[PDB]
Amino acid sequence: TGLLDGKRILVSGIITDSSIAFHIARVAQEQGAQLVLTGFDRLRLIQRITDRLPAKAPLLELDVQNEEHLASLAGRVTEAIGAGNKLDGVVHSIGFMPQTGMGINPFFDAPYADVSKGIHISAYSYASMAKALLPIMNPGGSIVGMDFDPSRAMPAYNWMTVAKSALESVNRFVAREAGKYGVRSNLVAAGPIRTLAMSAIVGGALGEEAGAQIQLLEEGWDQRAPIGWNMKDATPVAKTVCALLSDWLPATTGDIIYADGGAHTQLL
Amino acid sequence: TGLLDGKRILVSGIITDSSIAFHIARVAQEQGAQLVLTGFDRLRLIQRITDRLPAKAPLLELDVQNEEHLASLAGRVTEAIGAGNKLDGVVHSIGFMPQTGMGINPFFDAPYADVSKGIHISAYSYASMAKALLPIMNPGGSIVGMDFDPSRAMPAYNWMTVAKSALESVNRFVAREAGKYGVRSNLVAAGPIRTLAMSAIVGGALIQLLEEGWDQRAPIGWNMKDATPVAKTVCALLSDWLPATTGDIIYADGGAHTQLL
Amino acid sequence: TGLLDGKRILVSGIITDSSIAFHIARVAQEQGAQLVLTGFDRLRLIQRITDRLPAKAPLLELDVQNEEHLASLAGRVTEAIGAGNKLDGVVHSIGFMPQTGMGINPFFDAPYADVSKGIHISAYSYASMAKALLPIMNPGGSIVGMDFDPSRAMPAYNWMTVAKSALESVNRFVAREAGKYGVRSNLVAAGPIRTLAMSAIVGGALGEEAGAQIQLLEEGWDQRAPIGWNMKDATPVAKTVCALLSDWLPATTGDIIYADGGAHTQLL
Amino acid sequence: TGLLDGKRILVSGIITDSSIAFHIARVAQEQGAQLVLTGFDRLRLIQRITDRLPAKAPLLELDVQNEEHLASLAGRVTEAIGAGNKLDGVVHSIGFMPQTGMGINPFFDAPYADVSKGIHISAYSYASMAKALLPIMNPGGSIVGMDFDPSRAMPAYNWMTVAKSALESVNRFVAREAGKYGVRSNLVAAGPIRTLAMSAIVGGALIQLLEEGWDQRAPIGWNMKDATPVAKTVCALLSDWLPATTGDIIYADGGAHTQLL
Ligand SMILES: NC(=O)c1ccc[n+]([C@@H]2O[C@H](COP(=O)([O-])OP(=O)(O)OC[C@H]3O[C@@H](n4cnc5c(N)ncnc54)[C@H](O)[C@@H]3O)[C@@H](O)[C@H]2O)c1
Ligand SMILES: NC(=O)c1ccc[n+]([C@@H]2O[C@H](COP(=O)([O-])OP(=O)(O)OC[C@H]3O[C@@H](n4cnc5c(N)ncnc54)[C@H](O)[C@@H]3O)[C@@H](O)[C@H]2O)c1
Ligand SMILES: NC(=O)c1ccc[n+]([C@@H]2O[C@H](COP(=O)([O-])OP(=O)(O)OC[C@H]3O[C@@H](n4cnc5c(N)ncnc54)[C@H](O)[C@@H]3O)[C@@H](O)[C@H]2O)c1
Ligand SMILES: NC(=O)c1ccc[n+]([C@@H]2O[C@H](COP(=O)([O-])OP(=O)(O)OC[C@H]3O[C@@H](n4cnc5c(N)ncnc54)[C@H](O)[C@@H]3O)[C@@H](O)[C@H]2O)c1
Repeated sequence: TGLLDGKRILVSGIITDSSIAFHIARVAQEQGAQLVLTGFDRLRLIQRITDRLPAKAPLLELDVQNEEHLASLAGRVTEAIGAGNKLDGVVHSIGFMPQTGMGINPFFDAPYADVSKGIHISAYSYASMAKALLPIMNPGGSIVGMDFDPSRAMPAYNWMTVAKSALESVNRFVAREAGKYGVRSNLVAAGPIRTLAMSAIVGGALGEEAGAQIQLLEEGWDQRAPIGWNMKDATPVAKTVCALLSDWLPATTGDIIYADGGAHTQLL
Repeated sequence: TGLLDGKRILVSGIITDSSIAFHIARVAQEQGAQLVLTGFDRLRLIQRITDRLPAKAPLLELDVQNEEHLASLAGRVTEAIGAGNKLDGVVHSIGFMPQTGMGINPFFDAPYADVSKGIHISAYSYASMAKALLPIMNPGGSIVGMDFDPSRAMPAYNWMTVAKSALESVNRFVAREAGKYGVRSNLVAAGPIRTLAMSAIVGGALIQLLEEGWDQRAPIGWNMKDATPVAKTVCALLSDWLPATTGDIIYADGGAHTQLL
Repeated sequence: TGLLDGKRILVSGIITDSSIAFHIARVAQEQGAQLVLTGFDRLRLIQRITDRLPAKAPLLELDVQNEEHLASLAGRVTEAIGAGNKLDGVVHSIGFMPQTGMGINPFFDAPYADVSKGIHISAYSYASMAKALLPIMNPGGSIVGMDFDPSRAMPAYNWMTVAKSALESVNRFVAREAGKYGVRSNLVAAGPIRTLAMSAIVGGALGEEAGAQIQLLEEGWDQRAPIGWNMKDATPVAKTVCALLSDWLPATTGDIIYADGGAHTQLL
Repeated sequence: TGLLDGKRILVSGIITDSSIAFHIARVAQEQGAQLVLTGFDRLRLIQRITDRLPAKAPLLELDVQNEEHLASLAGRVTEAIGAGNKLDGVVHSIGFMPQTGMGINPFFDAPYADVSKGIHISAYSYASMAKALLPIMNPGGSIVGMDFDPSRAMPAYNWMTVAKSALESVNRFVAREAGKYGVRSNLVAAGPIRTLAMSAIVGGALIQLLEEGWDQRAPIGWNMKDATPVAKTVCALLSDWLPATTGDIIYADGGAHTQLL
C-alpha cells in the first residue's frame, strides 16, 4: 500500500534532523520501507536524532574511509535485517570537503591531501558501498547517491564540484557492476537545501553576509526553476530518491535525476 | 495501492496494443487513474483496440494538425470528465515523419514540406497540446512527452532525430509556461520498442541488430518487445513522486545512453 | 603568411556592416582567403556594404527557400571561381524567425506557419547549402554554421531556441554526408553580439524596456565569462569561424565550438 | 608565417616519440614557437627523445606530485626563457593510473591509495601547474590539457575515466583563475592514439577493435597511428584564433562523439 512497501533499504548520511538523509529516511518509512541506518562518528547523537523518525531502525557505524568498516558492513547489515533477507535499496547521502577546498579560500590553495580526502569520502565511497552491499541486494534493487550538478563551475563550491564530477563518473561504472546483480544505480541531483551542512558552508565562506546571500540564492534558484524551488523543504528531494528506490523507474541506470525545480534546464 | 489513485489523465497516441501509449494507459488504469483517450484518424479501429484496456474510457478525436480540434479539445475534455473537474495528467505519445525523412532514403533528398509536417506532428504539437490543456489542468499536474535520445546522429532515424531535438527544446519552454499553473513538463527518452511506428515508419524506410546492441550497452539489459518499463516511467512522472523535476528528460532505456560500449 | 592563404570560401549572411558574416568575411580576406559572397533579397544594398571589405568578391543571390537558387548555386559559384576550381570553405550565417516566435509575444501564440518558416531558414537550409555545395568542395574542406547555445531554455529567444536545437541536430547529419568528401561540418555557438538582428529583430520583440533587457544579457554574459565578453565586438567570433575554416582543426566535425567567452561553462 | 611565431610555450608529457606531447611540440616548433619542455622520471632518456625534435629546447624536471618541483617551477622556467620573459602557452599532457585501476582488473578492487595517485597526477596537477605558471604568463595566453571523453562509461578505461571527469571539472575552475590574467584554459578530448600509455598502461591491463570502431563512428575517419591532427588542434588552442573559448573542451576525435553508430 506504500510506495516502498516490504522493501528493505539502507540509508547513510544522517547527522542532523535537517540532513537530506533524515528526510529520505522519514519519507521511506512513511511509504512502508524497513530501514537500516549507517552513521559516521557521532553515533550517540545519531541515535537520539533517529528516535525522532516515524519508526525504530537499527543503526550501524560506517566510516567510509575505514577499510574494516567496509569489510564487515555486509555481515553487520545481514545481522541487522536477519539472515536470508537482502537489501532492496541503498542510499548514499554522504559528502565531505575540508574548508581549504571550499568557499572563498583560493581554489589553487587547497593541498592535494585535503582534496583527496574529499574525493575519497564524496566519490570513491560510492563505489566502496556498492562493492560491500551488492552481494546482499535483491534483483530489482536500487542504489542512489546525492549529487549537486557539477557540469558548470560556480563560486564557492570549488573542489566539491570536482568531487561531484568524479561521483557522476563513478556512478556510471557502478551501474555496470550493479547490472550484473539486476541492480540499478543512480544519482539525484538536488537543488540547494537549507541543511545545517549547507548553511555552515556558505556561512564559512561569507560570514556576516552569508544569511543575505543564502536568501538571494533561494530567490535566484526559485526564479530559474519553472515550478519554483523551496530551499527550506527537503521533501521533494526525498520523494525523488524514494521514486528511484521504487519499482517505477526500472529502466533507468547509470543516470542522474534532477530534483532541482528544473533550474538546470533554464539559462535565466 | 495505486501510484495514480484518483488522478484524471489524458492519454494521446494509442493506435495498436503495441503502442507505448497503450501500455501507458494500461498501467495508469492499473494504478488507479481515470483516463480520457485521444485518437488520430482511425477512430473505429482505435476504439476496438482501447476495448482491450482494463477499464473503459471516453475516446476523443484529435488531429494535432487540425486547428479546430485543438480549439475544441478543452471543452470536449471537460464534457467527458464533467464540469468543475480538471486534468491532473497529459500524455503526449505521438509523432510522424514522411518516408523521405527516414531510413535509407538520403538525408539530403527529404523535401522541406515533408520535414515540416514531421516537425509539426512530433514537436510543435507538444506546445499545442499544452496550450490547449493547461487551462484545464490542476496544480501539481504533469505533462509527459515521448522522446528518443537525439543528442548524437545515427543511421535510419534521420529527420526524426531532428524533430526529437526540436521537441526537447520545446519541452523546456512548455515547462516555463506549465510552471505558471503549478504543472510540470517532462519527456521520457525510451529505448527502442517494437511498435507500429517501429515496424512501419522506421522499418518501412529501411532492427534485430539494434535490439542486441541496445541490450549490450544497457547495464540492466533491454527488451524491445516489452513497453511496460517505459510505461512505468511515464507513470512515475505523472505521479507525485517526482515533484521537483520539470523541463527535463528521463531516460527509460536500460542505461544505454550512459555507456559507450 | 595568412591563415587561409589560397583557400576559396563562400560566405553567406551579409545584410548590414554589423552582420557577423561581414566580420567573418573581413578577417578571412585579411587572412588571404579568396571569397564568393551570397546575399538575400536586398542585393543592391548588400553590394554597397561589401564594397567596404578589404578585397573585391563576386556577389551571388541566394534565398535559401528558393529551390531554383539552390539548384543553380554550384554552377554560379564555379562560374565565379573558375572551372576546375572548388571551394575550400562554406559559411552559413543565416537566421530568421517571425516576431511572433520571439520576445514577449507568448510562446503558445506563434502559429506553426511562422515557426516552420523560421526552421526552414535557420535549420533546414544548413542541409540545403551543404547539399548544393559539397559536390564542389575539396577534401580538407570545412562547412561552418552559426549557433546560439539552445541546450537550456531562456526568456525571449523562444522559438529561435527550438530552431537552433534543430540546427545542431542537422549539423550532426551534415557531418556524415560531408565526411565522404573529406569535409568537416561544425557550428560556432557565439555569445550575444550587437548585430542588427540582435538589436532590431530580437530587440523589437522585447517590449518597452528592450535596450535594458539586452544590456542585462551582456552584463550577465560578461560576468559568467571567465575571460569576459564584449557584445560590441564580433571579431573573436569571426576569428573562431576562421579557425574552423583553416587546416588547424582537422579532426573536429559534427561539433560545436563555443565562441562565448566561456560563459556556457559557468553557472554563475 | 608561423601560427605560433614568437610564442613561448611550455610542453609537459613527452616520454617517447609516439607521445601526443612530442607531436604537439613538433607541430608548435614548425609553427615558430619557442619551447620549454618538462619531463618526469628518466630525464636523460627523455632528453634523447626530445633531441629528435626539429629544434633543440631546454628540458626541465617536473614530477607533479613533488611540491618542491612545483614551488621551484616558475623560477626554473624563467631561468630557461630568460628573466623578463613570460610564457604564452602551457600544455598539460600527462596522466597516470596504476594497473589496479585499469583494464580487466575489477573496478571494485582498486584501492583508494591507487585511485588517489591517479587522480593527483591526472587531474589535480592541472590546477597545480596553472597555479605555478599563471604568474609568469602573458595576457592572451593559453593553457591546454589532454582529455579523453569520460561522459559515458566504457570497458578498460575504468578509473582513468573518473580522473578525466575530475579533470574536466578542474579545467572549468582553472578557467576562472586564468581569466584574471587574461589567460584561456581548455582541454582537447582526443580519439585513441597508439602511445606508451596506450600500450603499457591500458594495454598491459588487458586494441585493434578500438581503432576500427572509432574510425567507423568518425565521419571524417580516424587513424590511431597518427597524432598530428590532435597536435594541430592543440596548436589551434595555443594560437590567437580561438580567443573566445575557455573552460571548454575541443573534440579532436574525428567527430566520433557526435554519432551513436
Ligand atoms: N544540502 C544541499 O543543498 C545539497 C544539495 C545537493 C546535494 N547534496 C548532497 O547530499 C548529501 C548529504 O548532504 P547534506 O546537505 O544533507 O549535509 P549533511 O552534513 O547532513 O550530510 C552529509 C553526511 O556525510 C557524512 N559523512 C562525512 N564523512 C563521512 C565518512 N568518512 N563516512 C561516512 N559518512 C560520512 C556526515 O556524517 C553526514 O551525515 C551529500 O552527498 C551532499 O553533497 C546536498
Ligand atoms: N517504439 C520506440 O522504439 C520509441 C522509442 C522512443 C520514443 N518513441 C516515441 O513514442 C511515441 C509513440 O510512438 P510509438 O513507438 O508508440 O508508435 P505508435 O505508432 O504505436 O504511436 C504513434 C502515434 O502518433 C499518432 N499520430 C500520428 N499523427 C498524428 C496527428 N496528426 N495527430 C494526433 N496523433 C497523431 C498516431 O495515431 C499513433 O497513435 C512517439 O512520440 C515516438 O517517437 C517510440
Ligand atoms: N547576433 C548574435 O548575438 C548571434 C549569436 C549567436 C548566433 N547568431 C547567428 O548568427 C547568424 C547571423 O546572424 P546576425 O547576428 O549576424 O544578424 P544578421 O541579420 O546580420 O544575419 C542574418 C542573415 O540571414 C539572412 N537571411 C534571412 N533569410 C534568408 C534567406 N531566406 N535566404 C538567405 N539568407 C537569409 C539575412 O539576409 C542576413 O544576412 C544567424 O544564424 C544567427 O542566429 C547571432
Ligand atoms: N594515447 C591516447 O590514446 C590518448 C587519447 C586521449 C587523451 N590522452 C591523454 O593525453 C595525455 C598524454 O598521454 P599519451 O597518450 O601521450 O601517453 P604518454 O605515455 O606518451 O604520456 C603520458 C605522460 O604522463 C607523464 N607523467 C606520468 N606521471 C607524471 C608525474 N608524476 N609528473 C609529471 N608527468 C607525469 C609521463 O611521464 C608521460 O610523459 C594524457 O593526459 C592522456 O590521458 C591519450
